[PDB]
Amino acid sequence: QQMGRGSMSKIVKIIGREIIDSRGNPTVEAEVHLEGGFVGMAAAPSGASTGSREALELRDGDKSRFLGKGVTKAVAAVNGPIAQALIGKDAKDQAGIDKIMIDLDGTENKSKFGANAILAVSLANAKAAAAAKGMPLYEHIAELNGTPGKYSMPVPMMNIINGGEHADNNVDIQEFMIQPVGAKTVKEAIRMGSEVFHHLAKVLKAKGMNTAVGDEGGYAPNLGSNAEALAVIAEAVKAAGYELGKDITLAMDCAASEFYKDGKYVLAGEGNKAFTSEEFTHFLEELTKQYPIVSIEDGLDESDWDGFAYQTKVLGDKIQLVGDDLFVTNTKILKEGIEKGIANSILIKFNQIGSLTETLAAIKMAKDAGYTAVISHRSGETEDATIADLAVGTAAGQIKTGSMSRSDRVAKYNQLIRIEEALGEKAPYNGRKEIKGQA
Amino acid sequence: QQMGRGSMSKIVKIIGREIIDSRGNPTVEAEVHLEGGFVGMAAAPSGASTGSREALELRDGDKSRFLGKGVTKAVAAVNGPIAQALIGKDAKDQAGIDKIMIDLDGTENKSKFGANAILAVSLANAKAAAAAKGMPLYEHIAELNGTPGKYSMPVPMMNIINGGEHADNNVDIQEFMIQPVGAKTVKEAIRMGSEVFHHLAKVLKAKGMNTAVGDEGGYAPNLGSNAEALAVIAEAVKAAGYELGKDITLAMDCAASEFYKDGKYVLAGEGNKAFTSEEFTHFLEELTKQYPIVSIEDGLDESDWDGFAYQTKVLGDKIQLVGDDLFVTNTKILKEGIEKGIANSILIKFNQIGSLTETLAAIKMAKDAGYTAVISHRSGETEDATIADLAVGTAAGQIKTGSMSRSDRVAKYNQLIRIEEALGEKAPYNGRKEIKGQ
Ligand SMILES: O=C(O)[C@@H](CO)OP(=O)(O)O
Ligand SMILES: O=C(O)[C@@H](CO)OP(=O)(O)O
Ligand SMILES: [Mg+2]
Ligand SMILES: [Mg+2]
Ligand SMILES: [Mg+2]
Ligand SMILES: [Mg+2]
Repeated sequence: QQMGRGSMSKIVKIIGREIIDSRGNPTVEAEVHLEGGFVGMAAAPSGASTGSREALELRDGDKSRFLGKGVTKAVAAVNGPIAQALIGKDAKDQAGIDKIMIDLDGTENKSKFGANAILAVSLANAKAAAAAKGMPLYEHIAELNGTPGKYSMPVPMMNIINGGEHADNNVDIQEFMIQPVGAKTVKEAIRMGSEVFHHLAKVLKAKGMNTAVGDEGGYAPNLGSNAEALAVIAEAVKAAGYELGKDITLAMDCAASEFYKDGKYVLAGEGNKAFTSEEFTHFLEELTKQYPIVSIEDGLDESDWDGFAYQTKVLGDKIQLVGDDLFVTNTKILKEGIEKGIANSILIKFNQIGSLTETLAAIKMAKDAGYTAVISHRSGETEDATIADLAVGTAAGQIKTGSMSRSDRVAKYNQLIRIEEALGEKAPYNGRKEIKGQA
Repeated sequence: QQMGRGSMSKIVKIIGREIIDSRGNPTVEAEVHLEGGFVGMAAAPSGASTGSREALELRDGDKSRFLGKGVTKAVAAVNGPIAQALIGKDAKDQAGIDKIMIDLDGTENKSKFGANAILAVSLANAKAAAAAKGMPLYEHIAELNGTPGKYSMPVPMMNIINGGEHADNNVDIQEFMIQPVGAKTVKEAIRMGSEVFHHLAKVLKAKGMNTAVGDEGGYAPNLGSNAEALAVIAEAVKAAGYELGKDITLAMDCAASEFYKDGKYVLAGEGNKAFTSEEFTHFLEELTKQYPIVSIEDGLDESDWDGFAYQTKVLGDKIQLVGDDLFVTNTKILKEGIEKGIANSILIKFNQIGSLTETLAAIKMAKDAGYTAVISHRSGETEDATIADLAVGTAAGQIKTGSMSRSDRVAKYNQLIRIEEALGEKAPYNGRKEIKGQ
């Protein structure tokens, strides 16, 4: 008899604008407004170590604004042709929204509007539609995902020593992470992570090492070797009163595409020590015997599918092996990997692909093949906490969102604390059992 | 005939929780829920270089959690006594809401509930009320401030080299800042700050210096003296195509309390070189003749009222002199300062005093005396961007909210972008003329 405003879910206005990311570079934000008054807003993150097969981040290249990194062309796409094509379409039909954008762009890699344009609208639409449906974003995402009412709290992997392209130090390995597997709630995980991070500062200070931070909030000391990162972490974990293995495990992201040069893996920080893919796999293996490293991401170059097959055959039964730049959140590429016995896990970045629909497709493909899905930030973030809702609503099981410093990382942890407080035992924290090779 | 939902602004629920700040330490967030379905939420920031007369940041001291930095006691005050005293009160009456809190706590420095509890609720209530009134927080703030419809976009001072308690380096001066006074909009100011900030990384990398960042998102290199920070900034400004003076001016915050020891100022990064008040003031003057430094905060110790009287007599006609730990956003203390010819500017930190009402009273007191008010962050921040709306709604004219890196800082710039986009020329960007002495 009366039609509620929630039913009035057609898009009436889309506003694109240029905001600033956690490195000080421009990025795209969009707002999507519905007839019933609902609004969602979101922003595109931005990577530094970008895989060569990522959907295109469109920047302006005008050296007179922001050293060429303006995003006015992307924002113009949001405000002009994207908006014109979505006005009057039902925001609750996520897959329908995304399809109109992807089709209008018409390109493989989203190079006409930019993946930055399309993603911001895609995520803002989802938020809008959640609110039109009368629910929080994680609940709407589980509905979009085909898994209604099913949630979990992700096991975070927390990058507390930063290197490679994220920092100005002599460390080649991009990320050294802790995982609070012994925690019973993500709130407890967050606190354990904070404690270890603070004890790590004390460890580093006593050795005369720098405690300023890199792009993801972890320390960026100069170390005598990439392995030494592991020793200092171990030290800190023990100083915080925790058992390495039992309470806390380790993970790494090598981002090895960043140090592959003329067909070899070259550790610049270790006097340009060069390795073939087999030898580099053996280097990684020796680390996994000395420390409880249970996950390794991008252990080899994006293009070295032979090397990945090998690595997966030698390490994959025991260790989670995460493809990041290997897969670029891309069903086309993940499928071929799954067929070739390559990796057993994927890092999910909605901006590697450019829409929430395509991102949920990549999570489905991984889950169906027994691969784990790790929901990830980019090194260039904003105060946006969307990935926390994505992790819970897809019950992905794991999240990669930074050190326990910088609100560009800590805003996602706080969103996790909020979600867990509303859901309680409806969103279990499953611990080490979420990680490939431990269940 | 029909009463709208916006009229149902009575408080129905208040929720407190422990969340995490930009250094990884706990802080208090509160949500305030109104009958008509309106919700506000906010969090308390937290300083590292905290004034000895700041209202109390209540922490737990339970060494088994967060190294003793838990805020469970504060959160309990929000969830029990505070909530129970405000449920049923009209959120639109900010002054009454803050009164009930202040009075129930009943101590001078909010040491029963903590200023962290009271502030979180205070701000969350304002958010709720704005929503109930159908308006952005900056517009509700202007009505609460007794200055309806009157706005400006603040001129930011951007701390791009970090020292003292904000960074693990050999720099004594806590902050070295740029201000993009030549900009016509706060959006252009933010662009100019980004550009200079990125040219600064290049200048420091050319010199072999570290480009990791301190707590406020500025670089934290080791330097050969404190004044070297100004030289590298000036290099950066020129490399960015800008003119120091005309486009960009400089500002400092010495946080000199942090290097005051047995009655002298001691520059530990320059071989423990000791200064009396007078000779530290002369050190500062010398920097003001070499570089276009137009504002200096906390040039002396919070307790050295005699020295500030001097510094103001000597430097105050031509430079802005901002009291921070000197005044602790506290009208009782600013009043005595204004009476004794001390400083000509105040740094406004809502958590130094613990309520939005007392913060607006400090802003009023300053403007009535012709002092400027600089709206400030703390070094421990959250994604909260309230200080952007506070700066605009009180047309304070200046803001101190970080380097152009770390979302704990950039969230405030983004919110200033959004505000200016909505207000256009109803919030002018007044540039250089906002600064005391210009
Ligand atoms: O390589 C990565 O996994 C990410 C996230 O840490 O960094 P970037 O956004 O720089 O690709
Ligand atoms: O001293 C200051 O002005 C502030 C803001 O930079 O730092 P803290 O919050 O550590 O007091
Ligand atoms: Mg990368
Ligand atoms: Mg990688
Ligand atoms: Mg201070
Ligand atoms: Mg100070």
